[PDB]
Amino acid sequence: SMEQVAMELRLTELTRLLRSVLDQLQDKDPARIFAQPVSLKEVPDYLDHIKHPMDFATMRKRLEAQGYKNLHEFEEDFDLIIDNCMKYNARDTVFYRAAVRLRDQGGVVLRQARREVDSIGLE
Repeated sequence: SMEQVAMELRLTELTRLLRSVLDQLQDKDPARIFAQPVSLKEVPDYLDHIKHPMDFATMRKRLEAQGYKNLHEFEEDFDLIIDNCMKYNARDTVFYRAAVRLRDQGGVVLRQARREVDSIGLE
């Protein structure tokens, strides 16, 4: 149907905007601490601690499959990256501090992304 196609175009448009958002957020992680999933070979007990691991590579895979239906779903995954890290790692670590800086700088980006999604009507 034509309606289905129009909905699919909206999803494609949203995916384009979220790809831009994801690139901007990942730029705020210059150490690439959050670039890849935590390795279960190197941290064998990780899943005992963290029930829903997340990272930028995994978000990017879901994004390119157009798997984010709205900005909220995207933000949920981004918050997992930060929140998982701030639980597993202590305050005095380079990991925790990187997450704090990513959250603070990323908030700025996500603030304007929400305006753009609402404004252009992408969800």
